Order: sequence, then structure tokens, then C-alpha cells
Amino acid sequence: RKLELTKAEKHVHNFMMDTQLTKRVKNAAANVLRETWLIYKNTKLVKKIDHAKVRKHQRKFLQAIHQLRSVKMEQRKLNDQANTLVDLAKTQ
Repeated sequence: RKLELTKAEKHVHNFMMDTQLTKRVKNAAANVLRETWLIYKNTKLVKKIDHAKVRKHQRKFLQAIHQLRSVKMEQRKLNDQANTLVDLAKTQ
């Protein structure tokens, strides 16, 4: 098969994996204002539910949640997930 594969034929940004090139969103985050990932002390168990497997724990679990049933991603797919129409304008 003398075709396909080995994509890219221009080459660009072939850094060593990452040499301080891929920065944030302009370090505009700083401390996300809330700086919850900075103020936190002793503990830090505060995050948007749903992230890991999450199984038996305190209270048994059931199906019809977010397990199984996935033979085709099908329409409705996420990857970016973002929305801000009340920014750089309404600050208070």
C-alpha cells in the first residue's frame, strides 16, 4: 500500500513533544477568579459530578445512567463544549 498513512507533508511545530509552546488560553485564566484550585486547603473535594466510573459507594447504583449503550457515537457529540455570551461585557 503505497498511499495514505504518514500524514503531513509540510512539517511544522515538530517540537520535542512540548517545549513550553502549547500555552493556555492566553493565561487569561490566572486563577479563574474563584481560584478554587488555589484557595483550597486541607481538602478539595469539589468538582462537577460525573467524571469517573463511579460505582458502588454509600448507595448502590443502577443502569440507565451513563454506562453501556454505545455502538455508534451517532449525532450529538461534544469535544469543545463552551458558551459565553455574557462576558467581556456583563461583569456586574
